[PDB]
Amino acid sequence: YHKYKVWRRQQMSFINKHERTLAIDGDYIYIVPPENVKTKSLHISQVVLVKKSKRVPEHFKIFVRREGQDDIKRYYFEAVSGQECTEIVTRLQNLLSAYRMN
Amino acid sequence: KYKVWRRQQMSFINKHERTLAIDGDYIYIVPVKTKSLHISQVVLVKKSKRVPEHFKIFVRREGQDDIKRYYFEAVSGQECTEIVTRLQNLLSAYRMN
Repeated sequence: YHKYKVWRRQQMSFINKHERTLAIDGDYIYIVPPENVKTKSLHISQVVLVKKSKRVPEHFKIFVRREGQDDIKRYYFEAVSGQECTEIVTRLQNLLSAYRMN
Repeated sequence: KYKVWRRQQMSFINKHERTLAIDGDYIYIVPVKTKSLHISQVVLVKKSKRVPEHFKIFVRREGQDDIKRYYFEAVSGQECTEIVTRLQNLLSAYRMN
């Protein structure tokens, strides 16, 4: 009559949202947590893609290459609002167009 | 300066304690509410090749319903093997005897 002690294993998956500030300074983009992770300082030359989500108006992503790095870092964000999303993506798309013209 | 939220997908395994008991052709998994299986409902029971304490049991309620997949962790690789063996023996005697 041995009953065995066992654990059922259940995959959980969820999406955490961590507050940042995103600042655009000329061709630099600074992605800054308030006060533990480090601030990210990107140059427009590093951005390979920047896109407002088609499903969720408030979502956008910025993909980034760096010089000694194999992979693309893929940074997904949610803006405070659909309108702030479109502003941030447009401003970055225009900086990237301008930079790439050269 | 815009206020934005970095979205980060996080994934992990939640482990829920149960007891597993076998009585004749029935399997009881209890901590939720008690779950009872007949051996005819079991499609497959397999020990992990990577993690010796892990096993899984696949189940079909009725007829040709979609298979449901349950994953479990035992106290030890020995006890995982013992559970897997006992349930395989039962399923085999059911299919053949």
